[PDB]
Amino acid sequence: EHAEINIFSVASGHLYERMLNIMMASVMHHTNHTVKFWFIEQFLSPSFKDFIPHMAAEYGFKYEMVTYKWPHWLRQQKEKQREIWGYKILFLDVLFPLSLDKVIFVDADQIVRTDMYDLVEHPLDGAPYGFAPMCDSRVEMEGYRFWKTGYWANYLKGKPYHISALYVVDLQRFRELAAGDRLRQQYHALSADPNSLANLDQDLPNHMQFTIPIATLPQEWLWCETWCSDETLKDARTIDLCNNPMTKEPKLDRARRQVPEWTKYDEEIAELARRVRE
Ligand SMILES: O=c1ccn([C@@H]2O[C@H](COP(=O)(O)OP(=O)(O)O[C@H]3O[C@H](CO)[C@@H](O)[C@H](O)[C@H]3F)[C@@H](O)[C@H]2O)c(=O)[nH]1
Ligand SMILES: *[C@@H]1O[C@H](CO)[C@@H](O)[C@H](O)[C@H]1NC(C)=O
Ligand SMILES: [Ca+2]
Repeated sequence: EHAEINIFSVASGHLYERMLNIMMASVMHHTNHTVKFWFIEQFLSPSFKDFIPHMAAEYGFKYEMVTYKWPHWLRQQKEKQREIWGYKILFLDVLFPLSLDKVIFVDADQIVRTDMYDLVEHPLDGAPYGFAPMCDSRVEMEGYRFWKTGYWANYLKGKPYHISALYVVDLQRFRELAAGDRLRQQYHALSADPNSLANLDQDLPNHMQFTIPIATLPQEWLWCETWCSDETLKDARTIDLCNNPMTKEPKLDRARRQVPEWTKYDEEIAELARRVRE
């Protein structure tokens, strides 16, 4: 038909591609529903693209590569990080076929511990997309919660500041509302100021949430140690390995320390790689 769960992600770098395979394995280990992964093709390495049919056949999922060219009229991003962020949030209406009703962005560095079909079924109450809020539970990190003071605290008027690591998009609704055209136009005007949209993929939906509604997802949908308490980890449906501005601990060290099953997925994918080589 089109798959019960449709997930898209973006990865640039061998480290993020290594975590992307782990994310996919974690999704498949926690669901019996049909899954299809969608990749932002141009950022991937030839090795990753060659290995994906092996992952698909081992884990039992479908996949599709999407190559969408940045429109010439639309203000470009010279920083590759920001261009990749642009691909997460600016083209939700054109990356996928009109037959696809819903897609979920899951970060390449995520670890899933839930049946992702529960996010497909989560009620959005008319919102074109749903994001989890940033945690307030780790009190020692309050000084780094930039959204709780200054510009964002005044702008939000008590509304949540949502993390862009995970989000469900009701593509039927998002198209119904022309949210794509509206997000591109707002981004084009806002980005004329190079100081605006510092966290492009995160700031844009948070900025537009008064006119393009966000269904604030349950806090358990996204857990990051930087913002979220140790006590809420047991409830976490998905983990994001977000940067800790206080410790600056490396990415792989965060993965191994925080997530016990991380090495299990990593070793399982490396075992599959050696099996394919024979
Ligand atoms: O595929 C990739 C991704 C990153 N990097 C680079 O890794 C660095 C760290 O960024 P990363 O995306 O991992 O941060 P993270 O804290 O998970 O992001 C959150 O915050 C981000 C917004 O600030 C949000 O997009 C994200 O979902 C949140 F988890 C940074 O220099 C990126 O350019 C890369 O080389 N390749
Ligand atoms: C898939 O179905 C089997 C049926 O025996 C069940 O035991 C298993 O726990 C299910 N897995 C998931 C992730 O739902
Ligand atoms: Ca991340």
